[PDB]
Amino acid sequence: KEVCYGQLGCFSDEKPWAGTLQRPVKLLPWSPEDIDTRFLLYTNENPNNFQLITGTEPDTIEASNFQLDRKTRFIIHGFLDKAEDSWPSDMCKKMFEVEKVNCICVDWRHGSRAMYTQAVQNIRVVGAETAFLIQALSTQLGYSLEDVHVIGHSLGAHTAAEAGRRLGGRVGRITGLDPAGPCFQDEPEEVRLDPSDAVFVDVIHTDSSPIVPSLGFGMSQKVGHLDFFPNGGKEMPGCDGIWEGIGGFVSCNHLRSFEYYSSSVLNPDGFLGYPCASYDEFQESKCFPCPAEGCPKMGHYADQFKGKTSAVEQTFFLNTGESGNFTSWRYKVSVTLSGKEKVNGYIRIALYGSNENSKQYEIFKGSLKPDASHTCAIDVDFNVGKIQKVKFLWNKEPKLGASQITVQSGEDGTEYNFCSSDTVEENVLQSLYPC
Ligand SMILES: *[C@@H]1O[C@H](CO)[C@@H](O[C@@H]2O[C@H](CO)[C@@H](O[C@H]3O[C@H](CO[C@H]4O[C@H](CO)[C@@H](O)[C@H](O)[C@@H]4O)[C@@H](O)[C@H](O[C@H]4O[C@H](CO)[C@@H](O)[C@H](O)[C@@H]4O)[C@@H]3O)[C@H](O)[C@H]2NC(C)=O)[C@H](O)[C@H]1NC(C)=O
Ligand SMILES: [Ca+2]
Ligand SMILES: [Cl-]
Ligand SMILES: [Cl-]
Repeated sequence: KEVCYGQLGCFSDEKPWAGTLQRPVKLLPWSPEDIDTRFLLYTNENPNNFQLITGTEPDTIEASNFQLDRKTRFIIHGFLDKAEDSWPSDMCKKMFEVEKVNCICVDWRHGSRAMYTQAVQNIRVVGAETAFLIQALSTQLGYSLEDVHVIGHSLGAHTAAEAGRRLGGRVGRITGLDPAGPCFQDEPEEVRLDPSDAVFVDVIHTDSSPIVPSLGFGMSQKVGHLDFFPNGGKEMPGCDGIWEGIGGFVSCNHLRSFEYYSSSVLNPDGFLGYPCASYDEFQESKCFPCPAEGCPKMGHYADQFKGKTSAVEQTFFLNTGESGNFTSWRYKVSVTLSGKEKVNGYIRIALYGSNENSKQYEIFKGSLKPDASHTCAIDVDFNVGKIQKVKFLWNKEPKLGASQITVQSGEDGTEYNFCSSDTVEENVLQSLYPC
């Protein structure tokens, strides 16, 4: 069984679209008119109020603020969402602050206000709608598919993917933001996002779990050239009995994926990803510092990563801030102690730079013997720059200090050594100096 929608072609319920374990019931997408896909174009010149453009009548494009000499990024929302006065339109607005771009929001809110397994079908029609438009740009205006960027969140990512497939993966870039897990994880490449969908496919995983048991809406499966798992991928900082998942698609963790990206538009290197097999390995500092070439910048500037498409499923782990701009930079801090007696307290250290200076961070807790070296990695929320000096602090009667403190910048690998012969009483900020 199949349905056809004029120029958008035919859609069948044959495997793997339906009638499979993950998609038991044989559904077919709604009509284009019932899904009501709308392309809302934002521009530097019209950042707040969209212009409505269609591929059916590409005189609408000419009339609009679309520019050929400019890059073009699509933003596709997911299940039970919209674009108007929401995060897609808010995201465009960020982009105008750093670049010149045709921002196109794909709004299919009516087709996304459906039972979920219906939305998973409707996306196909939305995906066609998009490609039909993307092809019109090439056909009517000679616009290159390399300049097209498609950013999709959740179902939006597989919608993105669908359009990418429809165009034989010629579209310049797809960015999948916590791509929807239910009805995609472990399924064939035809129906989900995968590296073949665009020249460059980069994915931010934030609410990831396997299908059994389900503990999130994201894919744990790696589906890009680059796959980022900030904070482990399962639970983001800031976010027995009957288990209710009746609103998972609006989980804080799940929505955090577009929050990071939006932030990365304005804070380019606030989210550096480190090459790593597991989050544990990263937590334990095996994936530090950045490779010589450099780290990929997770988010809007991922396209600058040297060798971004040399391999598929290149895993990256990083840590982010818990709130606000969400930015974070990684540091490995080594401190070796001095004193004349072993005290039972704990160590704090501060970073002092050219830009500003950090708060105090805990480094060790328990037995504090002299000569003892203690290493710890820390998450600083801002780029301190060149570390001019450091400060050591301890608290529980006698004197204690730090003789050497080593700080290694995750980003550029740079290693800073600091020294002092002093030892201090509890709570006194001893300051070390370059050596
Ligand atoms: C997005 O994310 C973050 C928002 O949460 C931003 O990170 C913040 O950056 C600032 C520096 O730009 C950090 O530093 C400020 O605070 C430190 C230390 O504060 C500590 O001691 C205080 C005791 O009074 C307490 O109030 C604090 O809780 C904490 O324990 C201060 O030393 C600085 O203020 C003073 O010092 C410098 C001199 O170097 C002067 O410039 C100031 O005028 C002032 O005299 C800093 O203002 C801040 O801590 C940090 N926030 C967190 C939670 O980490 C981030 O910058 C932001 N934006 C961007 C662009 O990324
Ligand atoms: Ca695909
Ligand atoms: Cl406007
Ligand atoms: Cl609203």
